[PDB]
Amino acid sequence: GSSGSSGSESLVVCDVAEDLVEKLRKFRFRKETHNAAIIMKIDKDERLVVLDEELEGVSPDELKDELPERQPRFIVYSYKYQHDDGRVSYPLCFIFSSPVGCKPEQQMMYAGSKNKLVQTAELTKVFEIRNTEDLTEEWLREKLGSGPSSG
Repeated sequence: GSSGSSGSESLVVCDVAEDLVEKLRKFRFRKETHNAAIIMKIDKDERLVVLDEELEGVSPDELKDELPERQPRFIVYSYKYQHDDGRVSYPLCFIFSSPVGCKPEQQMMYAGSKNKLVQTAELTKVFEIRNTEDLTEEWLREKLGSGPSSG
């Protein structure tokens, strides 16, 4: 199909609900050992990012399952990067689950809104997947291994 779409110049940003933020804050300063996953979504009337659900001791391969494969959703997972020496830390990263089968009118909302989130949860690593399926164990260590670069 040879279509030359132009598109509209307008972004839809929102704020993070205190009810959710609180959770994000703890995530980083979590006193647990197992893994975790915090999902977030935006409403049409609430026009504010609220807590969707909280997962515990989950995996990067099973988490994607609890995520939509048609619409973009927010999910904050914390992988476990073990170090040969013996020490192991859980680096908090933001996985922007955006299914290719999603519409642009929505991508703009979650897109502009996402950024803000990365600031609320104080996340340094931010990865995005074109399909919830991609979100897997291997793919996980992949992002932590080779992330963004400056130049």
